[PDB]
Amino acid sequence: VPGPPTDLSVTEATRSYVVLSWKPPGQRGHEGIMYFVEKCEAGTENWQRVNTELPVKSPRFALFDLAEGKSYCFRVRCSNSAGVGEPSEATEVTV
Amino acid sequence: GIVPGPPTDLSVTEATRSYVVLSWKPPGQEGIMYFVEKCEAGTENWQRVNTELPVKSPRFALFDLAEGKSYCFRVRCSNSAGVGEPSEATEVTV
Repeated sequence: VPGPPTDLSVTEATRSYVVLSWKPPGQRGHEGIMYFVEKCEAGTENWQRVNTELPVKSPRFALFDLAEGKSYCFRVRCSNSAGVGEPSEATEVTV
Repeated sequence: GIVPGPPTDLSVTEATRSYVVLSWKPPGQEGIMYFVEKCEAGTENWQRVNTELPVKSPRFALFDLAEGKSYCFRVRCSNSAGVGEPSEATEVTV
């Protein structure tokens, strides 16, 4: 049996969690689908992709510790081997 | 090939709350995993913090602890042999 852990420390911080969710399209393409999430600040008009470690294979996504007091818009597009499709309608959230 | 259509019905929910981060040092003791235990500041009712994945690293975090409540935490190490004795507890107020 192992020994006990030591120097256990617990700290507390206020953070933000944003959860996105959507339905897949009716026109799914010739094969399986993959999702790419894009982000844009309320001020700018600059849509930037949220790059990921893993392919977003489920129609849901989450973001941790977005800047507090800032407002964002999000939109999702689908990707095949054929190409990247047109974006969804955007939805706004304030952190 | 045929490019897919656009997703629909995008919806977003957001929560700002207190985020609790734990960290500890491994004991002087093959593959090991950790079991986290929780109890309110009245340190009587120790409950195991169940996880979706085994805790293989000396760190853990929780994002939805009850605000305004005080908790105590303690960690145990686990081998293929068994589960060892717990660490000293540490308190946090969220």
